[PDB]
Amino acid sequence: MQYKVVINGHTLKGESTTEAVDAETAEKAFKQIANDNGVDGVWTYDDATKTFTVTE
Repeated sequence: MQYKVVINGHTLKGESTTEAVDAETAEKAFKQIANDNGVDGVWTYDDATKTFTVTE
């Protein structure tokens, strides 16, 4: 399944996508991306669009 993270950061604004078997797998990948970029925000998940949002 095609999952996406929308990054609403103070400095970094954008999106990343990954193919994953489930949302738990995708989530762990997107949290590492946020960690790698120092993005520290609140996480929400929208399963209608398989999209995570992290909002700083």
